[PDB]
Amino acid sequence: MANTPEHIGNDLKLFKDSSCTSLKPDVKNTSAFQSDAMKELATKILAGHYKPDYLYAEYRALPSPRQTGKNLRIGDGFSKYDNMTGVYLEKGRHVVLVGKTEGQEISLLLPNLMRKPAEGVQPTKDPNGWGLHKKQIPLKEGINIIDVETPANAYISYFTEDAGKAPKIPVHFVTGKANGYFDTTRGDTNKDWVRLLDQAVSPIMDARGKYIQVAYPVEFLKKFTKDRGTELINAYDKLIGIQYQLMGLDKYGKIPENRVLARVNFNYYMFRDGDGVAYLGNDGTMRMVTDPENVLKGDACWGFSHEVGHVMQMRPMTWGGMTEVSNNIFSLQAAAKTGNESRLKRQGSYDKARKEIIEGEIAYLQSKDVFNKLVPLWQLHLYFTKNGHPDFYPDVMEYLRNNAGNYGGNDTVKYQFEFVKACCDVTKTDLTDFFEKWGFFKPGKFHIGDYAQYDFNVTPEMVEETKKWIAGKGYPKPETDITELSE
Ligand SMILES: [Cl-]
Ligand SMILES: [Zn+2]
Repeated sequence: MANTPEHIGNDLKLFKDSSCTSLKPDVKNTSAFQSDAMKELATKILAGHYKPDYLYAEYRALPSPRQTGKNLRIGDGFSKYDNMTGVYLEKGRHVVLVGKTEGQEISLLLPNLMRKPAEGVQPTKDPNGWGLHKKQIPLKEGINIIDVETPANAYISYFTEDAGKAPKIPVHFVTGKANGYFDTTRGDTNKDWVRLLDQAVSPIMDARGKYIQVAYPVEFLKKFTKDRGTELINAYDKLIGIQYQLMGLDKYGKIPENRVLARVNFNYYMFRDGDGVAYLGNDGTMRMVTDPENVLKGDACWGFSHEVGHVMQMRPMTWGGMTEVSNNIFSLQAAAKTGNESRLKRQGSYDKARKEIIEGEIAYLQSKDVFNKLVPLWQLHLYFTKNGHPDFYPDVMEYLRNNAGNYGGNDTVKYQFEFVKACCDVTKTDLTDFFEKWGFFKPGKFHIGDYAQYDFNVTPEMVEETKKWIAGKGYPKPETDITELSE
């Protein structure tokens, strides 16, 4: 009764369709079955209480994270594990039945979320590194025999260009175990959450909200979240939603379908890579990020907002020198929306930046402090928020999505002037003086040290053409000196 493609293939003929969730009406017993896997399934069905949940599901294609990023001019650090199954695969040989693919590329992901450094290895210096290791198995239409060496939650990788059009692909983990998952968009409640954790067969529970996906250990979810899984997911959704709102993605119907992943790791306190945000699986860190109130406080809120803001910061607001500047517009907004302190206020940044840049008569580009560069960007928001344009950044980011050019490396300085034009046009305000005082219009050749090093050439013509363009609009000047705004 071995689970060979020939034994399994013969058995497939006994079920009503390729889902194998029901038997042909003349199949009364299991005497004709050739495979252990399909016989065991048919025995469940014949006994009248088969639960296909999770084990069998149909998977919808998502836009690739890189397409999503390109469309919005932002990063592609969205979840590769978005199509969670709620299926856990024990060590052994598994049978996975895939429906019609129409040649679509589709694979199975088995990440090692519980990977730890070897005994006596310093976690930060792990020779295996800090990345999320996984087995990736290409799937074909039909019978897939998959050898699992270490037990794993399963995730489907199914991404295309034109996701609304691609087929739904059925996948049946015949030999799997239903770990389940928590999904607030499905209507799951705290009752569901407690039951999920109590009956979990994996050390990892998968959960998602509107925008967040989390992959955290059951032990920490029970210890700290306990009861409040809905609140936890809502809190991460609030943090991400704050960025989408500031981006104007809600206003203009452009919230991406892709989730952002926050995961456990066993190497380091907190970091972000291409897979998303990672948090150390110890009591200290897990208390901060698996408790729904703690995740919205101070350092936890800032750290998450700061990192996600690297995915969400758009290229036209993130020219050279701006990598650690434009993402913190999100951090400041998230602090304002969660009742936390202003870090610009706490650092005395308005004063530090006015002294460094305005009094120092340097170019904005030459500023040596990423909080000082953040100051005018935040003053604009605080000003326009009070003076009749509450959708300031939402409209500016939409305008730049639609109108900004396409620049890389040393050419990215052109975005500085495009950003200035966008702010004027959106608000119908002549902001020449504000930007002049903050040194946006200083000509020269500037060498700027970000992660990359930039050589910007701001010519007198570039400055004059921007100023001419603004003057030509005939907008009113603000009544007050916006550079004087402080908290
Ligand atoms: Cl920071
Ligand atoms: Zn950063």
